[PDB]
Amino acid sequence: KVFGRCELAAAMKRHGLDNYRGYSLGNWVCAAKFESNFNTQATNRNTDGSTDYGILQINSRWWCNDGRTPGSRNLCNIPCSALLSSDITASVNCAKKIVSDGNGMNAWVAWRNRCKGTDVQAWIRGCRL
Ligand SMILES: [Cl-]
Ligand SMILES: [Cl-]
Ligand code: NA
Repeated sequence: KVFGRCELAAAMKRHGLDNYRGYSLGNWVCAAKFESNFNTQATNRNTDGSTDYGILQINSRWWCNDGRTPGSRNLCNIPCSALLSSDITASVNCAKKIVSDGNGMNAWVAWRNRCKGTDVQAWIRGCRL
């Protein structure tokens, strides 16, 4: 599924991401835009052989099991394919654990490089929430 920008903002708000750990909704929409272009089916392989999954590009090195990242962990206790569903619940629940692990949203490179320090409220402008 390829979300509309306001559609995704509304789905994230319902799932408790607005203000989660102090990160307003615009930050999460911004990160999703640049990580996956709002596409739940996005996958990208990393140099170390791990893969990033889903609309927040969660990494199999630490967070999910894809059966092909030797020596990796599965801290979110999920198959990585659950991160590609049209239902964003599993991605959101796992992102909540990531952003709480001490490093906030700096875990998402695109957030650090393209959202941090910008007017992220622009990403939820005009949406009915
Ligand atoms: Cl915001
Ligand atoms: Cl980047
Ligand atoms: Na893993």
